[PDB]
Amino acid sequence: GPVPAGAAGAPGHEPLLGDPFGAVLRRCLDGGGTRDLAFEVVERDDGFIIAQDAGIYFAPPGEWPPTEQWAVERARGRVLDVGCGAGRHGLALREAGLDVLGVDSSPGAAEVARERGLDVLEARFTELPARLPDGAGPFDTFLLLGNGTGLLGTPAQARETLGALAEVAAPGAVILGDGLDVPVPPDRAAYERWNAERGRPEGFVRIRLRDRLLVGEWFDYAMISPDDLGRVLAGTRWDLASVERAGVRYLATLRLRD
Amino acid sequence: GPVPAGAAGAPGHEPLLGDPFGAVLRRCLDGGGTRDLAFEVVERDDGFIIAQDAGIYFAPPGEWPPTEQWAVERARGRVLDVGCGAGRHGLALREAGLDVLGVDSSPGAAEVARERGLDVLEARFTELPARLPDGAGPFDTFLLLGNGTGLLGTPAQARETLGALAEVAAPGAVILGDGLDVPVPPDRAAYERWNAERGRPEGFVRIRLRDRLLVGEWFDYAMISPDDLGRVLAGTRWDLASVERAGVRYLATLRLRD
Ligand SMILES: Nc1ncnc2c1ncn2[C@@H]1O[C@H](CSCC[C@H](N)C(=O)O)[C@@H](O)[C@H]1O
Ligand SMILES: Nc1ncnc2c1ncn2[C@@H]1O[C@H](CSCC[C@H](N)C(=O)O)[C@@H](O)[C@H]1O
Repeated sequence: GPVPAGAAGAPGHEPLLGDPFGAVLRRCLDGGGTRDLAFEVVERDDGFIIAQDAGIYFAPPGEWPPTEQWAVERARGRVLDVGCGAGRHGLALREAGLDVLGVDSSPGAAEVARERGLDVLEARFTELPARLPDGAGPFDTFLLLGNGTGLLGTPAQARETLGALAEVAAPGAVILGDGLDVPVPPDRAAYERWNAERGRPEGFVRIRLRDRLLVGEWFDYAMISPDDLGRVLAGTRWDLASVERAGVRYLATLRLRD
Repeated sequence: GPVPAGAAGAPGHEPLLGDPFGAVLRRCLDGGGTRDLAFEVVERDDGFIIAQDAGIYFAPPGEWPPTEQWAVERARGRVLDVGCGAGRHGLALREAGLDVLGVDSSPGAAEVARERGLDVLEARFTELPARLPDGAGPFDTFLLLGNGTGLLGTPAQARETLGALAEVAAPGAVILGDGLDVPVPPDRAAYERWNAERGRPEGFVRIRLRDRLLVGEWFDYAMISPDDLGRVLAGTRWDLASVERAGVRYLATLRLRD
């Protein structure tokens, strides 16, 4: 049989909860915001490890997938960049002269985006109505980009997030949310059996970031199909208005119900 | 106070001991052996996480630090590439027409180097005398490159490794071993206190690789100064013949004693 590895860490010498994504983005920006400077490390709750280059968070508009390019060029009115990261999307809108605000729960991400020139509210999405300063919003356009629909989480979390966005939305507001329409890879079969034992929806993973001795919170993450997204929206304040594909990716337009 | 994060994994859904480095190198080679394809993730025994791009293991000679370039161009006779990885150094020697053998304990690394065209013995360094096939060696030149001296480990491990290399060495053989002469960064103070409590030498870390659900063995790793290396060699079959610096890096030439 296969031998489990056993965890790192001991009392006084172990990873601590904090803001590893902010640290990665800060290191990336400090080197010029290009590739081969800093790396995001994601750990799943079974310990599955995968990394990627953090330069993606600083990529200019011409390098974005078409679904993100479409969303940014259509943005109008008061824009909220939901989960802005290093601000690549909202920064493009600010350069174009629009009224843009980012929101992100990572203090370090917020600091990086602000340094690049984007106003950022530090808040969890579900804290938006409580944290939004008077005079900001209501918003005409919400950006949920960078597999943004995957950040919606489980149906319960998605409904609370969408409810929070509607609370700060202007009449007729839209969410421009992109996603991936891909089947679950076959090697995920064992992880999916674990999901079923725990009552968790098919296709979700529970993941966290790690960097140096810092660890982020567990959060739920998925690739949500356009049909899955339609089901999530039933009963919410939001109508699925259209779905636009670019190969594997899609851009969904959600409209606020009157 | 700061809150410890708590480990990932549960019975039946947790990381397993295996060959994560081989998996990373295989993914890198399968994409063309360039950057932005696959990433090495290193975890220290306190849980400290750092990643880097695995493309470095496929870099051509013109991209190597000068200390590695010097070593490879001086290699003569029967060469052993000690800890060959994806084989970048031995491959250059094989292309130049030399008799070269790699040795690596990662089966996947060995497979990658072999596919690129380098003969590789799968063995731990300390297993070289037992595993070396008759007719291979004795070796005139040993390459210990890519902060190779850092792989020597603690003094006890270093002495056993050097003893194993001498066992398969030709008369007058040399080890060409590179290293880093840098002070310990100040943020390592807490980790160094942990070393002292455990009787472990100043400047060492205990680290392992992680990739997907695989975890490598714990191994000891250090940046060994030229003076540290001289102390390690006292009593061994090896004399420190010369030290050549290129900025922060050095190339040490060790000569087999008669
Ligand atoms: N529940 C939540 N509330 C607020 N921010 C969140 C969040 N979940 C994730 N985030 C933030 O959303 C970002 C996701 S990374 C994507 C960033 C950006 N949309 C881009 O495409 O470049 C991270 O910066 C993370 O801190
Ligand atoms: N004790 C040991 N015995 C055999 N191989 C070892 C070893 N410790 C580390 N290695 C191998 O040595 C390699 C270190 S990475 C460096 C590879 C190569 N020298 C280069 O510079 O590109 C890894 O492939 C690892 O599997």
